[PDB]
Amino acid sequence: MRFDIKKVLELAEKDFETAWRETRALIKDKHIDNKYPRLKPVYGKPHPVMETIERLRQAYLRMGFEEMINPVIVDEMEIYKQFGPEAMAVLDRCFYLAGLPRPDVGLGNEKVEIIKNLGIDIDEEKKERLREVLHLYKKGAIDGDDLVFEIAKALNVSNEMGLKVLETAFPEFKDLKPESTTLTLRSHMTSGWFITLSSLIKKRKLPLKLFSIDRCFRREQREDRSHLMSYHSASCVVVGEDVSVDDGKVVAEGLLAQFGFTKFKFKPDEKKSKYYTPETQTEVYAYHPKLGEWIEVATFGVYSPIALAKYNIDVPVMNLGLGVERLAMIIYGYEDVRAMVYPQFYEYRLSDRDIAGMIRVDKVPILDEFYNFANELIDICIANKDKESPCSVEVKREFNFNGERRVIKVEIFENEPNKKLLGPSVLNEVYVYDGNIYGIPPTFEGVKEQYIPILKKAKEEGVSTNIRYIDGIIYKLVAKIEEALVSNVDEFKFRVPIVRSLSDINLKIDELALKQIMGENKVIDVRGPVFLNAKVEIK
Amino acid sequence: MRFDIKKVLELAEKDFETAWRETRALIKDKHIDNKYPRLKPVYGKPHPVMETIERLRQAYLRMGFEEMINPVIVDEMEIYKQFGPEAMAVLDRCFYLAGLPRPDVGLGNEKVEIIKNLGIDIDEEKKERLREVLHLYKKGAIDGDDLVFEIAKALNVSNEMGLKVLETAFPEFKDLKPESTTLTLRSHMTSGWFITLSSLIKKRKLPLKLFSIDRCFRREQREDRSHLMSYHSASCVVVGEDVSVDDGKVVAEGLLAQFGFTKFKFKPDEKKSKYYTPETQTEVYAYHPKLGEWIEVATFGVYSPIALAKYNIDVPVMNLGLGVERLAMIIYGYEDVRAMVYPQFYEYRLSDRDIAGMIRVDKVPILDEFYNFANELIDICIANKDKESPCSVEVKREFNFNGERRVIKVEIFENEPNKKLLGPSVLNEVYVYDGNIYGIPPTFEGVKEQYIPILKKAKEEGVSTNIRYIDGIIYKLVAKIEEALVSNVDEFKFRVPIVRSLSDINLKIDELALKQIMGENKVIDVRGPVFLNAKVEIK
Amino acid sequence: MRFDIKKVLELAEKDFETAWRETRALIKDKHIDNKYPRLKPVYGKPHPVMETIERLRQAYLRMGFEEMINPVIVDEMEIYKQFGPEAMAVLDRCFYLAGLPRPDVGLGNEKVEIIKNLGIDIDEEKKERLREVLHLYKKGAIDGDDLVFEIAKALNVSNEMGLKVLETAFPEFKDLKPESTTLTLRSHMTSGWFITLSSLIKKRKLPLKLFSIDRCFRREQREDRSHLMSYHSASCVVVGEDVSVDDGKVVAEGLLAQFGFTKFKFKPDEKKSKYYTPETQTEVYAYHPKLGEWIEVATFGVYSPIALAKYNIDVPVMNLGLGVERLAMIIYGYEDVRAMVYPQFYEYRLSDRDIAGMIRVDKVPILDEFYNFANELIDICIANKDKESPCSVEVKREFNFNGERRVIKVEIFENEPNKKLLGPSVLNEVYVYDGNIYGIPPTFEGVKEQYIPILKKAKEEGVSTNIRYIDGIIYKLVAKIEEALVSNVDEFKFRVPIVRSLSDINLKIDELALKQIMGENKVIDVRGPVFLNAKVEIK
Ligand SMILES: Nc1ncnc2c1ncn2[C@@H]1O[C@H](COP(=O)(O)OP(=O)(O)OP(=O)(O)O)[C@@H](O)[C@H]1O
Ligand SMILES: Nc1ncnc2c1ncn2[C@@H]1O[C@H](COP(=O)(O)OP(=O)(O)OP(=O)(O)O)[C@@H](O)[C@H]1O
Ligand SMILES: Nc1ncnc2c1ncn2[C@@H]1O[C@H](COP(=O)(O)OP(=O)(O)OP(=O)(O)O)[C@@H](O)[C@H]1O
Repeated sequence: MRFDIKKVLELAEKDFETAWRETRALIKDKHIDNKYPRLKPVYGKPHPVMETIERLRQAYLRMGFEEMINPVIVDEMEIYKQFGPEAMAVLDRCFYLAGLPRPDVGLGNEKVEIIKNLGIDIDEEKKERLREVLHLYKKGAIDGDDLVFEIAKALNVSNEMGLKVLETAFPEFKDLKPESTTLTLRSHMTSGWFITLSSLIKKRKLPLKLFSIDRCFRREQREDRSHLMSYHSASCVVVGEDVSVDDGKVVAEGLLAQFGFTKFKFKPDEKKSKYYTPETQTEVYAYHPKLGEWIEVATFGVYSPIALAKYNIDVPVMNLGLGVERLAMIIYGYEDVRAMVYPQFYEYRLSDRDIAGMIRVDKVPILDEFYNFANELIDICIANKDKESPCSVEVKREFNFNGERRVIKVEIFENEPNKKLLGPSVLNEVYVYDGNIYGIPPTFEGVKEQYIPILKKAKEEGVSTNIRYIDGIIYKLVAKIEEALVSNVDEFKFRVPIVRSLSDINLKIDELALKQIMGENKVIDVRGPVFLNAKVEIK
Repeated sequence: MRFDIKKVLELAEKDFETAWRETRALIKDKHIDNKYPRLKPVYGKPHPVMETIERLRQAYLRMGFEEMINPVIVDEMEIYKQFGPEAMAVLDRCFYLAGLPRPDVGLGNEKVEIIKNLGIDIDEEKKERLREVLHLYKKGAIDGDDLVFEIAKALNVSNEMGLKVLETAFPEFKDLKPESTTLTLRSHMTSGWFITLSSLIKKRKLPLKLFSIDRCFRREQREDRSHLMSYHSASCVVVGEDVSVDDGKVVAEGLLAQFGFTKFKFKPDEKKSKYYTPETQTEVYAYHPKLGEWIEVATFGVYSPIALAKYNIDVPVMNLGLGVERLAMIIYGYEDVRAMVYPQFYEYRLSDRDIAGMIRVDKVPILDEFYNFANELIDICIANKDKESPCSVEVKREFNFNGERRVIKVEIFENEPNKKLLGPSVLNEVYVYDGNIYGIPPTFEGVKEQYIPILKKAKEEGVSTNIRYIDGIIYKLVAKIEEALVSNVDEFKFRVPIVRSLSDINLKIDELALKQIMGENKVIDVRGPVFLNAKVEIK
Repeated sequence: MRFDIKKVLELAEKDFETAWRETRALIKDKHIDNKYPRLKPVYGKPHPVMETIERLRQAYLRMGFEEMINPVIVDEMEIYKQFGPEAMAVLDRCFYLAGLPRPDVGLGNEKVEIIKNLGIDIDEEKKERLREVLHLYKKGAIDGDDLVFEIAKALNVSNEMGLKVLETAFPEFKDLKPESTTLTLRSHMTSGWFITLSSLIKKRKLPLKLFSIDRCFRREQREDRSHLMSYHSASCVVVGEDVSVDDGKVVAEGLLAQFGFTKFKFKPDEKKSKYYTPETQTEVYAYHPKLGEWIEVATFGVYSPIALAKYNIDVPVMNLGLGVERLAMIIYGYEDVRAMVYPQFYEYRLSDRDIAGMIRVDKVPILDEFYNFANELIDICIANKDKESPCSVEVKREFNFNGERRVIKVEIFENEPNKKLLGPSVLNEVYVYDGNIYGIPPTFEGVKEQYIPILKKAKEEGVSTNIRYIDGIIYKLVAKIEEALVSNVDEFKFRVPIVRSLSDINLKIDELALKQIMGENKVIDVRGPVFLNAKVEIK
């Protein structure tokens, strides 16, 4: 359990130094299962696009901007107001919203028969209750969520039978086709900004500095290295009598400065979109190092007095919109938005450490007694690994299991002469380097010489499992002692000659790590002569 | 400018205390324009829904959850996979995505004539360049953004003439009607979670704890006190062999605990939506104090082995989705999501302080010389406000304007006997309380007695402008001296008898504050006898 | 073992509804150990003072202020520079810094003797090596950290014996007494601001807005509800040719506004500390609702031209310092800073939920087989609890343990007439309410009527363990079957007459929760007649 405070204090007062040294034994090492690097840290991991969104919220807030949420869904005529006649072309880029009608369907008599053939007992009453539920669904008074519930309730059947009725008796529901409206999703924040400002200016003291960082949707040819069907705009508007394009320049500098950028460039936007005053629509470029090229991070301009007029705004307004995903690409060094935004549809490679922590000890003794017995036994072997043969090393110990004592005589030996007790590889340690697994000896005596610079490099740069051959071997041995005791076996022999695989030293690897090791076509080279012979007797 | 370090140090070393007291004069008070409360703080203001989103990101991250972004747009068949046959009803709630076709239109000859009648010179070459631009637009190779540019480029005309051509020659663009697809917007995070997990499970080590806080869209009957067409889901999934509904209970407790909630309640969801294992769909309620009632903050459950199977997932998965806007309503005490999310479409009331800072001094002298002259003059009047009449107070001072000196004799007097120099109201101070503006005297001597408890309360609880009648009056007087000097006027009289309005003491109020003061039907009661007579001579 | 995707898809495709209902069995319930509320959420918990510090950094950053770190340690003469002669009094509140000298000690034969008697073999060489280590320590070239190491290294002894030599041969090290210096810890940020500003003004463009939120130290008579020896100042300075107190007023308003405060008060500071221009030192008050009284959150003023002059600053400077702990007290509703700041030295009460999650099931079967057997058995009893006596319920089941079959006949009975199989309390459920534990029946027939409103209240407001008597009872029974099999026992009887304690239904409570249950003088009332007789035979 825990340790004796009194005994520790007394031992320490007799002689502090001995006590400090000796008292280390009161601190147990962890179960082999849970030693580093098999012990992994757990922490929450943010998404780059969303951390960039928060950092942008704060870059705007720290410039005095007031945070807003604008309408997402806007009528097409809003886009005609802002873009003018150009909207008959620009509206190609916007998603229209469409939706299913309600079905007008009735009950009886063929349907009544279907429902009866389902095993349902229907009154006239039940038939009317359901006739009403269907009416209400036609008239829009019941949600789709709720229709299985209401049917079930109507006929007094199970929920699932409600669904059964729905799909069996009324399959014409499947013939509903979505019909489009005049409503669209905003393709940039502006489509909302006008609506928000039109209502807001008259109520507020100018100048206004507003911002919103929120989703926008474009209907594009395809998705790109730098384009998605849905993106995030880090948009703002500055409203005031004296506003000009320079305000956009200053907002772009202030946003980018806070992210570390010292160099960006402005460049006229050939499009000259009509919601912007002529010759004010400006592109902002920042440098993407991994791509080598300059990338468009933002766009700004001053709204056209014509659009502003159509929204009852009589004062100039500067707009700036920065694409969150672009900035994020630069920040985190991604070269493909699709792979940055949705990394789940791509691959998750395991590092040397990841793999080193997926290498586990197979059989280990379950009982504390024998686990410690194992550790001690390991240290014993490591102490006599060089005994000159013929050798033997006995360990007799008594274990008490309630009433009965059993005495375990584990003996590990070497009959044949001119040998040593254990062999050149018993202390080999399993490393992982560059996707490879190597069981490496502490010194390269007798190692083939092409191999040595590789193993030296893995031993230097790679990640260790901190498991030696001897460790897994002995845990296997003592686990076999436990196994023996519950199996009514009094004697057995156990031997590890030349080690050829992970299995041979009682280790295994998580299948996910194997799949990669193979897939990347790398090696698991665990090998060595480890001639360990043991006999155990259980009296 | 700035002050003399040497002179200050010397004055201080002669006698520290006198020096510390006297040296206060080296610190100028601010221009009356910029004194508190006319001086307002400026800081960025977060939006409650977005601060709640960040706090939720961190509540999830602090539980070890991994942040994700899921597809927003999903095919309808995804919903059939998750919801089963019920999707023929549930899909009513989802928005379908629709979009405009490209137009197939050609050039010539009537269009060629329109273009010519526009003032454009068209070659055969220009005609072919544009015929190609229109082809490419048909074939989807030119964006809507870019079409005015390309037309303009084709015909070598101005940008705007490009647009002119577009809308005049090809108005059939306006006849494009949006045609619907099979693509929908997700109505809750699950519709994305399945897609994400289906691809992600095989690549990753279980258990997984994922989360995303992102927009969802529902097609509802109407928007409510608690329902919007677009909302934010604070969703998560826990994936593992041993996952059960209890995981949802623990996620809901852990999310709500971090926000301060000590009391929430669970309740079965009658819907029993089919993407959830039977009898696991659970509602989470938390208490909204301003509304008095319990409100639904979240929903969770365990996905159905049938849906999981249709996505190649063979291990149970718990889903929880919390509505950000609901939680926000509880947190910030709003009772109407529409008013919380989009407060720009509602009203912005001005506090007592807001109004007190929108009360400005009208005329003030522009020249430093005369501004200080004014301040001194004010203090002079405040010193002789009780001189027994007949009174007079002269102030002769010489001002130098490059070459020429002028000597200003400002005299403020009181001819008639049994009076005092100034009158009972000269030190009245303008306060704002409960939407009202009151000019209040320092003591209630002679004040009508119904009024006294009101004015006492305004003076106690209200916000002061820190402007007294005498202040605005004298700034007006000296401003008139300046005015005089540039107007070639050597003499004038200036008098303030009984004060009746803000104007009478040289103040005015920002129109936005007036509009409210009137709208709320409150008063501006600035009144008092302040009999100040002055003559000024400029020699 | 996960579930069969193919079998599921096929079952679902035969009949979706049956399959949806039936596949619930593929979602295994959690081990009783890990069911809610024993399953707790785990998340990181911020400290109120530090969370307030961060929110304050952001309130300052959002006003355009530039964040700084100022010297913490400052010479006393700095304080004389700022405070003038008043510093001969003010310096009482400041901590002086002191430190102990290096010892001058030599070796020589009396010590050499001690070291030998310690068991250490000392050469002349070792003696000289250690003589140098002691020299270098006198001359300041060895850190205290490092001295035990160096000593050991010198004598070629263990680390611990290096320490032994140190404490045994040179115990005069203990006679070192701390000598004070002229260095002090800052008692407010100002003591650093001057230093910082003195260096910074010449290098920068005015106006400057700086802020720092960092520790300050005071020597107070004692610590208060509102005073600690060390506190955090959220300080700032505004530097510019035109600053006055009004800048302090807007900074205080802007700081407090962002925290939700609409209400604060200014009040002259009687002290008129000499580092502030006369009559500018201002106190800021905010309302602490729980304390009922107004509390001092901040102080501001304009530095004295004398102090600024002694630092070569020729331009006015407004300083404001808000005490973080005060603001935190208001925000989180603490009434005692010492208890808010250092809550570990105070008490941690367990909520009802906390205690309900510390009630554990004692004995539960280890083998999956018998665990499920147990659940099945529970449901069987719950199904036959009302069988009229004489009753019996047999459950014969055969279990396979590698080679051998064993057949377990569990028989649950009631021989005596006029009774039922189980008894009125068998389905009682354990609740926690207001610090009490109650085992409560689903219905109140036969309950003494004094008790009923209490138990009704606990059942409504309290927190359930979601464990019924029958649950723990049967888990105990089957656990005993397991014990039997391992113990070579083929028959036993098992009976639960009247329930009197938690132990009687195989439950126990965590020691920490009991300590409180007792300390707070509350009850653990679980009792009921639950007459369950069972016989078990193992063939
Ligand atoms: N599909 C998209 N994905 C991500 N970000 C986008 C997308 N479309 C536009 N943006 C962002 O919005 C801003 C304005 O878009 P704009 O159309 O002006 O330039 P573009 O990159 O040529 O886009 P398009 O392909 O629509 O012409 C850009 O700075 C970019 O940051
Ligand atoms: N229109 C909406 N606006 C805001 N939040 C919503 C909206 N619809 C659903 N939510 C959130 O998603 C969760 C699940 O919605 P669910 O449909 O299960 O319940 P509901 O409130 O009855 O919605 P509905 O009206 O669609 O039936 C709720 O906790 C709520 O937080
Ligand atoms: N010991 C302290 N603990 C916590 N905060 C303090 C302490 N001393 C001062 N503060 C903070 O610093 C500001 C200035 O302190 P000041 O000494 O002017 O007032 P005070 O509360 O009377 O302090 P004291 O009584 O220690 O002189 C206060 O607003 C308070 O917020």
